[PDB]
Parts: sequence; structure tokens; C-alpha cells
Amino acid sequence: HTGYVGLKNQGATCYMNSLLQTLFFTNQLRKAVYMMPTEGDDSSKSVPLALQRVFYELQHSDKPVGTKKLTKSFGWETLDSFMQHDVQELCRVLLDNVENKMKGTCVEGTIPKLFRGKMVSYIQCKEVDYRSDRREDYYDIQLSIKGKKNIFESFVDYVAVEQLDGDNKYDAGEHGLQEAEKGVKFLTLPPVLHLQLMRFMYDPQTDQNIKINDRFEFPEQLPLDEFLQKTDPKDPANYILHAVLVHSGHGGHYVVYLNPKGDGKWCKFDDDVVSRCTKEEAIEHNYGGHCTNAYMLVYIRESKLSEVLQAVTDHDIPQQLVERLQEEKRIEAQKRKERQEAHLYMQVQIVAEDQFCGHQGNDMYDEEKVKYTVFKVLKNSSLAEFVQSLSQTMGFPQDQIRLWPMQARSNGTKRPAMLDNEADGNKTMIELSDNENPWTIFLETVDPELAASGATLPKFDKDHDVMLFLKMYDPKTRSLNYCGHIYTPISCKIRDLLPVMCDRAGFIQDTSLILYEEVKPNLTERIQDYDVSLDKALDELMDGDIIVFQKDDPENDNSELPTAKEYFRDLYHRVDVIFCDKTIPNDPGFVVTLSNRMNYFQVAKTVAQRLNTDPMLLQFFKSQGYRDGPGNPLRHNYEGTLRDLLQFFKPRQPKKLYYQQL
Repeated sequence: HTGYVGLKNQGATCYMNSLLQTLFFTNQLRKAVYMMPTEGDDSSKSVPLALQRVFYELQHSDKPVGTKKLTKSFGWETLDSFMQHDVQELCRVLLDNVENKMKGTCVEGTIPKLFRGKMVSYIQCKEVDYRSDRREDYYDIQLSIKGKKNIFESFVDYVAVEQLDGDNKYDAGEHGLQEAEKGVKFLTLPPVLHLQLMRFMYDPQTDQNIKINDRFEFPEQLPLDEFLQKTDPKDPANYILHAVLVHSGHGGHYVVYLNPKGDGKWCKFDDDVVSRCTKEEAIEHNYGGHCTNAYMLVYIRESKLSEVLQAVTDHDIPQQLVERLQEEKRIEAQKRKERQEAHLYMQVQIVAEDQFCGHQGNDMYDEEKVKYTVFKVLKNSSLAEFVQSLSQTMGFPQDQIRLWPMQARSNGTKRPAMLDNEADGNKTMIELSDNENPWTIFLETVDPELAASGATLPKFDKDHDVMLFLKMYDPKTRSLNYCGHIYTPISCKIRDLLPVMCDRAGFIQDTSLILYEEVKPNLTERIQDYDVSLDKALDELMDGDIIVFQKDDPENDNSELPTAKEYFRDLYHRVDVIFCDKTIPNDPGFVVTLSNRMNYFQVAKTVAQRLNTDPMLLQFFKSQGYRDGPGNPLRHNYEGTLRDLLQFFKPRQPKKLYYQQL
């Protein structure tokens, strides 16, 4: 009913869409494609079956047709896998493919029948009698456009005889070097003529990739009778224009104009929208004129078009295809259903206080090492419902638990932070997560030792209390110790918390303590006045803030790392980096421990101690970052630091620099 159907434009498929429609409306070819015995073939790797699928859906679908399995099928998936090849290469790919799959069937030899033409490449000597000929079969013709006005002129140029003169002489076997002519002449022109215009070429010294938008004309009706060796009455070489393929403007948007019926009723096929157009919009408007411009044309022989554009109906398609493809469509329908179910649920990752114990770095834990209890939960389900689900699964009373969602902060520290169960209990999980795809929540419980007895998690005044996390630094062992969390009124003076810090650390009451806010990695700010409220003591006080404390003792000074400040500083600089020998390909390399604040001299000196060698006999190479492999050489008067060099490495990605000896 609703006219013609379009293709979707999926990524950088590009000219593929334009080309498919052009082949689909070559009806003789299409009917033959429907005959290919594909019932035994692989669904997503059979190019013949994939192309059959596209044609079937082009013929039947109300919705634009996908090339999801087809692009996979012939193996050009990535954005530029197309940009690599030209249209004519894709044409021979698909045509050769179906041609060979029809061998052993009733529709064998359809592709030569429709597209094969014959041409002679010849050389003939002037003075001596010698000739050298070459009979060649073509499935298309490439026509030059620069210097030209119309396609008639490009055909005059293509048949043009070339003169072999002084210093270009032709060596004709025994006769030797002689003056000669070299010509190209067409023996036959097929029912379907593909003409590729040389709009753009990879001509360097001007540009690796380019475009020629200069004006270039082509007719509705093309007479070729004069460019053939042989002519025959009732079969002239008069051709009707069938298709016009177009590009505009880097790449740019591809679109195609066809008159499927051969009756001059043209349509603009721009991917998913098809529309009717005038002949001007198909031909006149795509000549150049300096934008949008025609790069490939398809003509059909005036006698042959009744055959070539045979009417096609549903029946011309075997039930072997109909039923198979319809089952594929049911499958895809399930897959769509599965996918939309999976989109409705979210993943909540619960972490418990045990996971915080023993962590030696900044923040609560290590992202790569932490162990979660995970829950699939409806995105639109309630908080209270999840709290019951958690309490049932985990084995707790709801009044003995509290959820603190892990909130990633502005300065790049991830920490537990408050949720008001009282006010936010009725909201959805997905809105409460602010769409964090996997929800990460810290689960506070009552000390299980007290759980048996009368023990509920205490009241938390969301306006006037804060939850802080405590960490004890030991200089002697240069280690961190998680000392749990506490609730406290904000108005509390830091001093009033010292007794409990001492106690959790196993220190003696009235032990003299140095306190720091662990703010951010490499930022460990000393709390200088203990007699002020938490509010004044910390800057920007917040649930999930961390205080690190240590004994104030002369003995600290004898350690490598006397303070928690120095500890965290060292933790932030200490970097292990892999050194790979550039001269040994597939070298895994060897790791060295360095500091992000090391200069060239220090880096080289250090690696040279490891390789027995002189630093002057090491040449290092800069990283290309996300692209693997060595980059430009590292000059020995490089001013920056190891930090500056490694900044293109991704966080989870391990670091490596390439080098060589001298």
C-alpha cells in the first residue's frame, strides 16, 4: 500500500544503502537471488542469505529495513571499514558472491548475463607489422570527470587511442622498440551498465582523500551506438537511465535517486525516507556547480528493460525463505523482549564494613578488590521494599540496619553519604540512585556480637549529627588501620572524640594524638585546633568524612614515613611502570617502582641501575597513550616529570614505557 520502503542508516554503512536499493530494483537479479538454495547456510555469516533477507524485507516491510546482519556478514563492521573501500569494490563483492552461489542451480550465469561486457586492450606497430591484443571482461566502467563537461566526453576520452612516440617506444618482440598505437575498444555493452564517476580519488600532492565538485552532465537517454565495434538492426545501444547515486560535502551524507519502473517516475531514497522527485531533482540537480553531487550512475538497455525489470510478486519468493525468515523475525522479537526486560531492572551493589577493614589506600576501599553482595531490583520499585528484601536475604532486622549510598564526590573521592529513609522511602530506586547504572550502597549493621542482645542502630539526626570514619596510622609499620565509624553531633568539639579514637586504636587514655582530615588523594590536612566544633575543625563537614590519627611521638621521626600525611603523599607518587625493549617486538618488559615526581635524570638513572647499564646508553620513548606502541624519542633535556609523561594512561590500564639501548 504505502509505496516503497527505505533502509535505516546504521553508523558508517554509507553508500551500502544506496547500492542495495539499486540492486533490489534490478528485478531480474532479485528473482534469481530468491532462488538461491540457502536453507542449510549460517544465519549471520551467509552473505547470500543476508542479502536475500534484505530484499525480502525491502519487498514486505512497513518499517525501514536493517543491514545489521548484512554488514556483519561480509565483514565490514567498523566506521571506516567502508571508508577504506569504494562503491565499485562493494558491487563486485556482492555480485561475485551471489554469482558463485547460483552455480549448480537453474539461475546460474545471471551476473555475467546482466553485468558482463567485453572490451579489447590492443597495441599496433606503425612501421613493422606486429599486434598485441587482450580480451577483457568488465562488470563496470570508470569514467573521468576533471577536464570534462558531460559523460559523452568521458566516453570519447575512454576510447581515445594513445600514441607511443620517441622515448615511449613499444618493444614489439623480435622487431624491437618501434612507434605504435595503444587503444581500448568495447566489443559488448551489457543489459545493466554501471558507470562510476571519478568524483574523488586518493591522489596525494593535493590530498590523500578528496572531492571534485566540478560540473559534470549525464543524460536521461544515453546513446552508445558509436562507441561499439559492431551494431545490429533492432538492437541499438540506446540506454535508459535507471539510478543516480549522490554524495554531499571529511565524509558526508549519501543518497540515491531511482526510477524503479523504468517509466520516468523517480524517487529520492535517503536512507529511511523515500519520496517522489522530478527528473531534475534526479539528474539536473546533481551535476556539481561550484555541496551535493552524483558519483555513480546505472543505465539499462532500452530493448532489455522489460526483461531486466520483470514484475515480481510474493509468489516469486519460495516458502523455504518465507517460513525461515519469519522464524528469524520471531526470534528477534524475543531478543527485543528480553532486552526491554533487562532494561527495567538495575543492579544494587551492597558493601559491608568488613570490606573497609584492612584497606591501606585512600577512601573506604579499593574498587578493583572490594567484594559486593549484589541485588537485581526493579528500577521503579520502592526503597522500603528493597530494605525488606535486603533484611530477608542478608539475615537482619530492618531496625538493625542502615543504608548509606556510596556517592562519588566532586574532587574524585568516593564515599558513603546520607540518604534520609524517612523522607525518601517512597521514591523509586532508580531516581534515588540518580541513574547510577549499578547502585553502590554501604550497609551499616549493628555489631553482630550485640545483635543477639538488645541492640538497635542509634538515632541519626540528619540535620545535627554526622557519621565519620576513623583511620589509625602507625608510623612504625607504615600502615593504615580502619578504626570503624562513629555518629557524632556536629557541635561536638574534636577533643571530645579523642577518648574513643584512643580506645579503638588500643591506645592509653590521654595519649597525645595528631589528627588529619583525609580529604583527597595527596591531600591530608592537619586538624590544628581540637577545641573547636567538628563543623569548624574540618572544612566542608559531611557524612563520610574521614579522620586519620596517630600517636604524637619522637619515635615517629625514625620511620621512613613519620606522618599519615607523608604516607598518603608517598602512596600517591609511588608508581610501578613496565619498561619494554622497542627493539624486541612482543617483549612483555620488566616493572620498576618510581615516583610520579621524578625527572628524566632520576627515571633513567633508576632504570640504568636495573639494566646494569649507563643512563647515557638508554633512549626512552614517549607514550602514544590509548594507541599501543612507542612514540617520539624522549630527549634528555625533557623538562617535565614522570607524571607529565604517563598522563595519557587510563586509570585501570597499567603503565608502560618503551626504550632501547645504544
